[PDB]
Amino acid sequence: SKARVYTEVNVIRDYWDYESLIVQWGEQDDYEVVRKVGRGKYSEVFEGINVNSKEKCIIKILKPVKKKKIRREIKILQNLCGGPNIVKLLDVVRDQHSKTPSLIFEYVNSTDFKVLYPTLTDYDIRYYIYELLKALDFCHSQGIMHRDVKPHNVMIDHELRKLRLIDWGLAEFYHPGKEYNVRVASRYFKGPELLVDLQDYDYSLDMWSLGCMFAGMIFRKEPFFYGHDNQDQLVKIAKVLGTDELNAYLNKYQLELDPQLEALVGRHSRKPWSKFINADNQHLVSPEAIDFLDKLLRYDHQDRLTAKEAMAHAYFAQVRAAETSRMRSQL
Ligand SMILES: Cc1ccc(-c2csc3ncnc(SCCC(=O)O)c23)cc1
Ligand SMILES: [Cl-]
Repeated sequence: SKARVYTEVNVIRDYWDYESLIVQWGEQDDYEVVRKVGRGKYSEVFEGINVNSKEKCIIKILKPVKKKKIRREIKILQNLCGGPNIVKLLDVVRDQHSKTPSLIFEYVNSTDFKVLYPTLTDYDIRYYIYELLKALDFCHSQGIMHRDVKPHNVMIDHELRKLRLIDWGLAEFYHPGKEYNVRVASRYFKGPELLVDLQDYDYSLDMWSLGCMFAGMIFRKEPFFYGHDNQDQLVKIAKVLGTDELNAYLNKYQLELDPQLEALVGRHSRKPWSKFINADNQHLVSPEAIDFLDKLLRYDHQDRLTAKEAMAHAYFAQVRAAETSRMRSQL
């Protein structure tokens, strides 16, 4: 198993050697903590202030534990800095005596997806998914897998029509043929590759997670695939994509389910995507939307659209045409 795109990025390049990175710490006294805004598995997140500049920022304090993960996240953020719709890392700092490091980010005045997504229109979804594809195409082109794509990690300032892809703490450089930990991403957004222990996965894992978000958006069904645990997650996928396509995916990739998991999966016909249409989401669903979704949510990661191919899909024609018209008028 090898990717259809970008296999040669970390093989024709200190670029991906994050373990040997030496961090250029800034002055911790430059940023002050004002309010806790959330928690992560290894971190706490605060709103802060740049005392010199007086501008708002986000302060992520990472438990001094897990130093190689800290440097992986810093390395990846620095390599992506300036890329389209990637959260900006402003600084890296730490106490001096306590050692504990803090990642300083731009502040996005976001609306939490749980309240925002039910208010999204057809146009909004095409717009914001296109903005997110810009970030994934970019990071994939730099040879980086995000591996935690989900609405929680997509900050949308809806008033500014502004989107940022955040939390690169699980991101990793792609090396063709390398085997990767399959304990990444969040349950509802895990791709089949992870749920059946296919370890030589690639950027297309992010495109499965995107397809999960997109299906949740257009069908107003979050999460779309609602497993009660990691085994039930594959069951819930199988109840949609069908077991025929699964057992052919498994066949193609030399994989065999734990007899106990195989039993849980059972046998299921592929359901048509039209089954998820109802009166309350019909305005978000079009033939193009369904076709795009169908091209993302496929067992075979090799058969999914790449981020670049996705941006070329008909569903985004009006978004591309709007950018083209604006650029023409502004010139
Ligand atoms: C658990 C949590 C809490 C707060 C926020 C957040 C709200 S607005 C906002 N604007 C920019 N960044 C963040 S998080 C720092 C970036 C990262 O972890 O990659 C946030 C994001 C996640
Ligand atoms: Cl602090």
